[PDB]
Amino acid sequence: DDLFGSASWETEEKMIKAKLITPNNKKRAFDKREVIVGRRGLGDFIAYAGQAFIGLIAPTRSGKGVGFIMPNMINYPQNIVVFDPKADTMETCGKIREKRFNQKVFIYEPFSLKTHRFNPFAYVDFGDFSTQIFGLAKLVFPERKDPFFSNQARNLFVINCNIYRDLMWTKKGLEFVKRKKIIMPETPTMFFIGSMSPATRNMWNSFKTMGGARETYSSVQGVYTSAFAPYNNAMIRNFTSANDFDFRRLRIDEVSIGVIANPKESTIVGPILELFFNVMIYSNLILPIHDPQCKRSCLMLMDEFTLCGYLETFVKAVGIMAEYNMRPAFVFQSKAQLENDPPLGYGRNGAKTILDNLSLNMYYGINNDNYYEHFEKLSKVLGKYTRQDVSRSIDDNTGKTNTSISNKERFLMTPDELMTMGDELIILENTLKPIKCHKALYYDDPFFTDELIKVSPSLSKKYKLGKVPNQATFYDDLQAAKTRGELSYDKSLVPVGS
Amino acid sequence: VDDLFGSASWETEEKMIKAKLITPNNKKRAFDKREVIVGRRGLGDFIAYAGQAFIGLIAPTRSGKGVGFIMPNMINYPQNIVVFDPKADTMETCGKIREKRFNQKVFIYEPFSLKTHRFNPFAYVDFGDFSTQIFGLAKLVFPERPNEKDPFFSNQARNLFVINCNIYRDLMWKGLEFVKRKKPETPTMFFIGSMASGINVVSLMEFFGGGDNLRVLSPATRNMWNSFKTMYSSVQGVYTSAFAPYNNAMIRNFTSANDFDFRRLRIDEVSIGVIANPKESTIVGPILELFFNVMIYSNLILPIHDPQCKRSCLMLMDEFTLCGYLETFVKAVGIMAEYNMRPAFVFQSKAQLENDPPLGYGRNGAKTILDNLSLNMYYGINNDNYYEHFEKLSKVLGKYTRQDVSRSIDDNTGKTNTSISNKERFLMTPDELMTMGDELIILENTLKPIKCHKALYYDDPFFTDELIKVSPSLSKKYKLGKVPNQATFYDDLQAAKTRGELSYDKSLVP
Amino acid sequence: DDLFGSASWETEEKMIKAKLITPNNKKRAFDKREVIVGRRGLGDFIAYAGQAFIGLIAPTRSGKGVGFIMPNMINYPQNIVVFDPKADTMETCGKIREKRFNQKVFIYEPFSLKTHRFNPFAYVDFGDFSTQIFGLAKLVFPERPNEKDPFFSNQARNLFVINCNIYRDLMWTKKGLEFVKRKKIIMPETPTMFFIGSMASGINLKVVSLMEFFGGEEDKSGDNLRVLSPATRNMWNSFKTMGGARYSSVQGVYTSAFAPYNNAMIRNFTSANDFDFRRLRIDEVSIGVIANPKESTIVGPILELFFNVMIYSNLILPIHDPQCKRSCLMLMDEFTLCGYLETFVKAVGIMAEYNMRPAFVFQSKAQLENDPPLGYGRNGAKTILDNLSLNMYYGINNDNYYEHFEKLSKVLGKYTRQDVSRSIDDNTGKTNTSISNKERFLMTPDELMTMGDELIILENTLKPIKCHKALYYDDPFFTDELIKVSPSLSKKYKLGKVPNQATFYDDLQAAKTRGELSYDKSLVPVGSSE
Repeated sequence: DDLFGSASWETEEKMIKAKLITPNNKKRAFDKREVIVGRRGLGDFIAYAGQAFIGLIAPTRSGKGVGFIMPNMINYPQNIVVFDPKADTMETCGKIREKRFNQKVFIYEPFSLKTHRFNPFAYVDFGDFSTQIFGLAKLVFPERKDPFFSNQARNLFVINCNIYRDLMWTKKGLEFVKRKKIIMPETPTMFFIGSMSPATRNMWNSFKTMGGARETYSSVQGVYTSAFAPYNNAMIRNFTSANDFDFRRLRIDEVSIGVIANPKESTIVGPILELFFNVMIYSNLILPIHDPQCKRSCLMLMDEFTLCGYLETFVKAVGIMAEYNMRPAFVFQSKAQLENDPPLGYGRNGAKTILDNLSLNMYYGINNDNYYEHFEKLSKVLGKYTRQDVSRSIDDNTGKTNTSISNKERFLMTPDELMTMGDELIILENTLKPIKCHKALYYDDPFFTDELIKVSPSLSKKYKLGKVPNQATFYDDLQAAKTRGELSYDKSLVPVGS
Repeated sequence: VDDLFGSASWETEEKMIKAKLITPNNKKRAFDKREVIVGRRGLGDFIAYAGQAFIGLIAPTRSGKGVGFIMPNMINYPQNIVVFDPKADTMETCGKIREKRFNQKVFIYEPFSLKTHRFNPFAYVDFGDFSTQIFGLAKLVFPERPNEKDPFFSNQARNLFVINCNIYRDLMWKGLEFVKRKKPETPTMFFIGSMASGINVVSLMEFFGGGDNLRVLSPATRNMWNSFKTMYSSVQGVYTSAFAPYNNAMIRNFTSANDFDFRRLRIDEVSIGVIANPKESTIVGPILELFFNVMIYSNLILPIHDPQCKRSCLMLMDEFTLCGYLETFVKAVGIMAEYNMRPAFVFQSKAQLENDPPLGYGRNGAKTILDNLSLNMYYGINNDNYYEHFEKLSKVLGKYTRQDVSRSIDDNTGKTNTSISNKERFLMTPDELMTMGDELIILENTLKPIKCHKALYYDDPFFTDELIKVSPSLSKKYKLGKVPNQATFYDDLQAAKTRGELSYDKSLVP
Repeated sequence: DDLFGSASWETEEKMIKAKLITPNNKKRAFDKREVIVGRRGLGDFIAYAGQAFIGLIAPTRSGKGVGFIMPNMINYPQNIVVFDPKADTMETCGKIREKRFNQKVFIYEPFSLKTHRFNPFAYVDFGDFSTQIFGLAKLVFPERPNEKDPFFSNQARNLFVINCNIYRDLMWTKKGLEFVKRKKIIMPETPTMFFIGSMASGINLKVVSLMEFFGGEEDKSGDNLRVLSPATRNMWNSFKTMGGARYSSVQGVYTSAFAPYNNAMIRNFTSANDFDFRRLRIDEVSIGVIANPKESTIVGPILELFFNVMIYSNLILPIHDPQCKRSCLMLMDEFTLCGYLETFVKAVGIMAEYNMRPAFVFQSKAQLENDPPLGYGRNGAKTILDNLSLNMYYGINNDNYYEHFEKLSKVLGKYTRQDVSRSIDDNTGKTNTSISNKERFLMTPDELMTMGDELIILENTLKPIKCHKALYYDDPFFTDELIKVSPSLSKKYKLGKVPNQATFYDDLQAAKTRGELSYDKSLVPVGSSE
């Protein structure tokens, strides 16, 4: 009966048809670039294939790292770009990325000398020219009681880059600079642009265009400098000092990219991460049919996504990124933090645009009164099924009994039941009925601890491969081995600046 | 038939027949009312919207908007179509169908490719209507500024465009006397982008004009410049920034000439595909704005005023939110219906439509567009972010009366008792709508809710028959009239698209 | 029993007592200026008498024209002021208004040269004056809730009034005419808004500034200041102490307040005043306003004046003047399209006893509650809605309107129904029947959304009414008047019979394109810019 609802968990057959599991799931090949989202037991995983996007609504300290980030870091066989704010994911899985999958590891730490460098001017064709320049200016000066001037500063950056362009990629400009009057580089950086032929005739007309420098140079220059100020920092200047990896090969070479950043601790790094992700996403709108070399997939483990702030590039790109095998999995504390106003959010409709492009959503549960509303909604989303309710009557004189059966409604999962799942989680796929499963714990499964023990001598002496490690001492020995860099990526290839 | 708990019910067959969505013999329906397929009740048993009202399809991702709505009407619609094809699959799959089935000329506008087509907004002027055209394009190129650094510049740049167009009509018409002064006549965008430096760079207040050319150029042709000399560098900068996208060879080739007369969009049997991804290339925004402006406004004449414009044209606005800010549709959907310009908008959610005007249409613009959709299709997906959307939909379907049975046993003996009662039940609960799968809900403004199946094209031989009889690679493997094998039809169709044998006439496009 | 509710539909009794219907309703005389709002059958109408105001909450494409506007356009025997943004209502009922009611038809299309003109300065007695001038100034220069810098708008309004006093003391004085003739001052007779705005640059001779012509370097002898009145001179001194020191920002906002009048169409529409709005309740006239403020914000303020002067020119009791016995039904069709018109918010509560009877037609209560830019604000929307005593509600099956109908469902209330349950011994076959009482919505939300061509009428002093739309195209009560007017409709369709429903609307559009159902356009003045 369905009078009081028809809610139900998804069947094993439909999950097989959706390719989430296989008939012999414990012996599955993992040959469809699948992302592990849950487990039915040790080595019996639920994994998402295809190109659809994953959302993980994980409260603070709910186990997103040990149940999603670390398992896929250890298992996923294609390219990975992971957000690593605590500098622990890469420190734990880099040796696996390099030894098991044979992938070069690039670490982008803008607030440290030891980092790989990214320069956006390495992605322009100095010699659709000015399109990249205008997009870069839009990134440098964001669109927003004080209009104009900022647009004049964007024009200042426009003909700034145009001036440096004319200064090098011209045959006479080479001699003009060979007069030894300026010290411009061979390839420009953002700091250098900030410190600074009929198209150049129009550029001179722009040098006398709206008169932005006539009795109004002070304010325009002040806004320009307030925008270019992040590059007065030595760490940021070193981060933009060069470009070590070409993002146009993110789907060609076998690479793993970690980003160690924190814009909440310092609002300065915001625009640099914005530029970084914009160039990374916009360097791969080439279909594998048009470029047969771009065959690999790039899983983007956007851990601590809401900590990144407003990245409008994602809002504009999520709806078209899927077919290019740029597959992000967003992990945010809660939806409420996502919809917030631009400064620390994406707006209501922008967050809705991002969330509409997620086809698999994992829901962890914690018993916190601050997450009630959310979980309540989740309860209502799972719907109700029909249940039998038994009542009894007894004649107090004779003692005979009467049993009555009626139908009632029951939530598939009540709010407090959702809040007290512990290590269980709910999976909602767009085309499937709700699923309940266990977190793919990495430290509990030999499926991942074997890979962790393989590449480390200490764990190899302590624990045997294939056996579940002694839970009372495994994590501590893993930490002790991480202190000596046994699990970390080889840090000798990470460049160091002055 | 009890309405004690509401009277919610699906629309009856009789009322659907009266609404021309189906016929008394729907399997043998002739499709003679220019109907748009919006779902099926079975193999070849389709529900089809007649009339002139507009369709809206709220189809999320991984929902089958193309395979359930775009592809079937592409195979089936007998009149003219204008499809938005950003992924290059719809046209590359149905072009040979539009060509061979309905004898229609396929015209593909892919600005970012050599094999493209050409659109010149200048071929739409009365070479009393030339001044009207000048004012029209001046309004279409200079929009109203609610908050600018100054509205005076906006109005003055509109007036500068108008006066420059008047002077250009003056010089290009005794137009041959000045031709013999120096060493094309059909204007293009970035050659009009040079219409601010000079004849080639003469001064913007001298040259051979105003001197004393108030009478050399017919009254107002050189008179407005005498009055607008107060009420050049920044003006040239703004004009060059406006015309700069034309400097790209792609857009340059797009606006180099014109191979189609949009005033004949309802005359000749044609099919217009548009390949564009403004989310990737953000520069095509204003360009597509002018494109659709001239495509729609050049068709705003009633068929009673010109019966030669007899054909209808369905605008399959697939990925409508992708187009960006197309204020044409915001200002036009309220009057287009009576002109046989019939759009069907396809979008992922209401929120994506309500996005801010730069990347969406705004709340008020989204409401203005949604208010002109009389038939609304609802595909279901099990996504928490859509709960509020489907719950309301559930509430819109209503409640009906159902029977509730309670049994009671006398344990000492075993004799039983059955008791029935009436209870309320939502016609469809929110979580039931969320898990419809291949089903969908149609809401027509003047009808009761309709539930049906998605009109899939690979499922039904109603469409695979055409796709097979058209391409030679599929005719050998599969036969007509029979539903082909589901395990190998899609891959064979992919492979047929690889060879282009199921595409269209690529040789024609410039 | 009323334990679970007592909601019910109004009986034929109370409707008769409310004068909404009569005993011989089919043969009703229509002698109490009634507005048709519904029907219980072909030619069996529900019609509102009295002076109360009507509201029609009709979603888009829900039949407000065919069910309300066009029926009363055909039937209403008194004066009609209709809003016709699509120019279709007039095009369909003009010759009915003219031939059946002998009413002169005026057309106000501020974007077609074929239009009648309106000039607010024609409603001012120059040679009382201060009150009307200040009212017109507050109309052109309205208050702002921003309050961050209202002094500039105040001084711009002071400049407007001052310019008006200067014009009055120059063109309606005795020595001012001699002064203008001696110094060759370009100044027209009856003033227009365009000229009052152009006076910001200065007095036309070229043109020199006001600060120069009066008390400046151009007025060396000081004679040009003496020609003005002492009150105007004191106001000019006060303004020179106000804006004239440290004016540059006042002239900008002043010239911006007259920017719509740099347009040629608005210039022609303002140049004259064809119809006297003080005659709206004496002569038999029918006025059609063809504008669209959403298509162009320029006509926004113009309409604001146009309607305002129309209302306040008709605030006279019939005991003051016995010529004002004619009522004026104001078919405010597509009301929110007119944007924010303060005159309606301020005047809905006072224009009822003047026989200015508006019927507001809007798509939803939420769109009317929109903020001043595109609506009236919550408080203003409530103010307008509080003065509507008969509200018609159309239904459509559209989720965007669900919250509107749920509430309406709740407004209709619940009633008590009987519910039967059955039991049965599964062995002996003996059964049991039980009856209880339950509650039932008079109309569930989905029932209202699927009402089709039925509607709900809520009158302030009655119980809910459910009736059928007063469709004109299927009722000989209206098609008789529409076929009596067109020769070919008379050649095809017979009077007193329901026309062929498959072809009547199409043949009607055909006859309309030939202008047979339209007003005589020969009497509409035509201008030209030169």
